[PDB]
Formats: sequence, C-alpha cells, structure tokens
Amino acid sequence: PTACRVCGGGVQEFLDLGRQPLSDRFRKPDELDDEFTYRLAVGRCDSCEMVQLTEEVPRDLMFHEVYPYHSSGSSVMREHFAMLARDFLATELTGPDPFIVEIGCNDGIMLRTIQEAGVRHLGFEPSSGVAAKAREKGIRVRTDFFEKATADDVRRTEGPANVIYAANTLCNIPYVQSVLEGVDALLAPDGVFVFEDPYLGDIVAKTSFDQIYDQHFFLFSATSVQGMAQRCGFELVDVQRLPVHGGEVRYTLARQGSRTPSAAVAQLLAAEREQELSDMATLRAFAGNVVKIRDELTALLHRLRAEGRSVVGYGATAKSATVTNFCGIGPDLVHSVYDTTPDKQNRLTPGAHIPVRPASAFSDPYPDYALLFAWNHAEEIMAKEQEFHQAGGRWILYVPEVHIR
Ligand SMILES: Nc1ncnc2c1ncn2[C@@H]1O[C@H](CSCC[C@H](N)C(=O)O)[C@@H](O)[C@H]1O
Ligand SMILES: Cc1cn([C@H]2C[C@H](O)[C@@H](COP(=O)(O)OP(=O)(O)O)O2)c(=O)[nH]c1=O
Ligand SMILES: [Zn+2]
Repeated sequence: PTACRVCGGGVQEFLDLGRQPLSDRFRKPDELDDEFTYRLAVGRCDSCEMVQLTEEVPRDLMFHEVYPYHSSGSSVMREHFAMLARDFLATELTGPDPFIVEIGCNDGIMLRTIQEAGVRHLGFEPSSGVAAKAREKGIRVRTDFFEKATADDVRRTEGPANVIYAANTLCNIPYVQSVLEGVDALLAPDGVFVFEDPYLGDIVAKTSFDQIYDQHFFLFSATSVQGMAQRCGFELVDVQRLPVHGGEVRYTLARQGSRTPSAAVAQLLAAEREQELSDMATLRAFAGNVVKIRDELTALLHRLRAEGRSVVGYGATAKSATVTNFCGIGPDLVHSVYDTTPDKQNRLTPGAHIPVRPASAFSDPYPDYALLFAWNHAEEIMAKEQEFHQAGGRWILYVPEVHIR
C-alpha cells in the first residue's frame, strides 16, 4: 500500500479515478498523441486522518517554465487576494521592517499589494513563466520550490519571516514535512504560517470530485491539519471558511502554545466530528456519489447529442481533466472549450483532446449548452456571458448534482 506523507501511517483507498494525464498540459493539435499518465486515486491515513492521493506525480513534471495557470485571470480572486494582503498589512506586518514570504506566488496576485505597500517580501514560484509575470510588477521572486533547504537559505540571507502564506499551493506538495521544517527554520518565533486550500468538507458536501487531480495531493480538513501541525511542532490557531474555489478553509498555524486558538478552531473540529467527515464510510459514500454524477452526466451529454443539441465547455480548468478522463467525455460530446488563458488557447485539453478556443469566440451564434467546468467561477463568468443566456443558451453544471439552468 501507501505510506501517509504526514505521519507514515497506512493509507486506505476510497476512490479510484483511473488513469489520468497531467491536468495542465495543453498540447498543440499536431503534437504526438502520447501523454504522461498516472493512476489518480484517493485514500485516508489510518493514524492522522489525512486524505491524500496514492500516487505522487513528480513536482518537475507539473511545475516548470510553461506551467500555464495564471491566477490573475479572475477578478474575484484578484480582489480576494488584495483584501487578504491588506488584512496582513494591518495585523501581522505592522512591525518595523516586517517580512512576508509567499509559497506559490504565481503571477503576483497577492504580493503586488505587499510590494505597493513597500514591505519586504519574497515569492517562491518554481514555474518560471508565471514568476516572470510577478517580477514584471516589481515583486521579488525566487524561481525555486519552497522546501527545507531553500527556506534555510532565505533565513540565512533575509532573517525571519513574520508571515509565511500559501494559497492553493500547500495541498499540492506531498513533501509537506519538508515544507514544515522550512517554515520552522524561517518563521519568526511569533509569526504565523497561513494557508488556504480546497476543503474536504465542501468536497464531500458538493461531490466536487474535480477538485482531485495531479496538483491536489491533499484534501485538508481542520482535523487533519490540526494533527499535521501538532506533529511538526505547530498548532492550529485559527480557521476561516472561504467561498472561493468551490469552498476552502484558511488555516493559521503558529508555534505551539504561542497563541491561543480561536473558538473557530474547536467549533469546526466539533462539526467535522459530528458530521463524521473523515470517517471511511462517509468518504466511501462520497465515492459512490462521484460515480452517480459520472453516470448522469454522460447520460445527459449523450441524450443532448441524440437530440441534435450543440454542447461546448467553458473554462479549461485543470479540474476538468479529471471530469473528461474519468467520464470519457471528448470532442464528440463537447466540441470546444472556451478559455481566457492565451497559453491554453489553440491547444487540446489533456487526455480528452477537446480543442480550447479563446472565450472571445463564445459569441453569437451561441451553442445550445455550455458545460461549466469553471463552476467555481460561475458568478464572474455568467456576468460576462449574459447575452448567451439571454439568447436561450443554457449551462450544464455537475456540482453539486447534474442540472441545467
Ligand atoms: N514547493 C513549492 N514552492 C513554491 N511554489 C510552488 C511549490 N510547488 C508548486 N508551486 C507553485 O504553486 C502554485 C500553485 S497554483 C496557485 C497560485 C496562487 N497562489 C493562487 O492561489 O491562485 C503554482 O504557481 C506552482 O508553480
Ligand atoms: C474567471 C474565469 C476563468 N476562466 C478560465 C481561466 C482558467 O483557465 C479556468 C479557471 O481555472 P480555476 O478554476 O481557477 O483553476 P483550476 O485550473 O485549478 O481548476 O477558467 C475563464 O475562461 N473565464 C473567466 O471569467
Ligand atoms: Zn497520517
């Protein structure tokens, strides 16, 4: 079997999503039809309750020079991060000469606000293309993975960080123990390590299995994060639920006993226990619901084809690779996917090879239906696409259930 990456306990599988391609590899249509594949399956550790994948994709296959995800492509997320950065400037970064390190800064969506406040900072961004976009904004970026050794190097040259922050990144990192030792080396004795990532609670409640793909190794909960912190010398001292990305929790870790946990921590712990969130039977029931969504979504897509209705997709999310490859959905059922990311445009989606076209191409004459892969961006997207729905075009969603509206 698989050893738990947090505690070395045994991992029990509950969901097997089969062979999957790299989720963010978009091929030109002339490229050879070969792709790396791996088995995507999810289990839960016996000892610490951490839900995690059973096969790791090597980091350098996922994060490198042409990694295509551009965080700044969403107006809602640009606002969400600017606000988080102001909240840190008002609270944890008030000292003389404060220092904030962000793990996974991407194109600088968060750090831009810190730089504009004149505060010392450093972004770690091992994907050099998006790192260069952050540096264009005047952000200080290191094109390296955060891990024990690179944290030590930053401590040596830059001194302690008052805040270490990671969004939608820590759950990507199976070497979380090395990151934690990095945090231990680098964080001020009275600092915080704050991270926010897709929440197990939301994934189980919404059956949002597309949150499981190569780059999302862990599905954190308050229960497993508390365990992970404790084992590494930290303590879970705050939690905040966030609506972004289909539902997240922002976890705040401090050195143990240095701050008193908020009431929020015990409250969420108790709700997770009450709701049996991480019980193997709950997680197996989620896995049964995942198969039901597969079966209903393919039946719908096939019925639409039989009735001569046109179907496209909207948003070439990484998540969508799980949906198209587990469900067997290709360009015979969903003809194109529309997306705002130039480096995904005029390419094929991974595994399923549906052509991706610029969102500006989604215009009159509209298709009958758009399968909404960027369902976590529904409000922002539908506000930009009122004319489609006014014209009679309808959305197909598969979270939390297959439905059309
Ligand atoms: N060990 C590590 N250290 C720092 N960044 C990492 C990393 N492993 C992956 N990454 C970066 O983590 C990012 C995850 S995507 C999330 C980016 C942004 N924080 C947002 O929330 O939108 C990618 O840009 C990826 O290259
Ligand atoms: C917000 C928004 C996103 N998109 C595209 C951009 C990204 O390629 C994709 C959203 O991806 P996202 O859900 O942020 O991430 P992931 O890759 O983790 O699933 O949707 C649009 O085309 N239009 C929009 O208005
Ligand atoms: Zn464990």
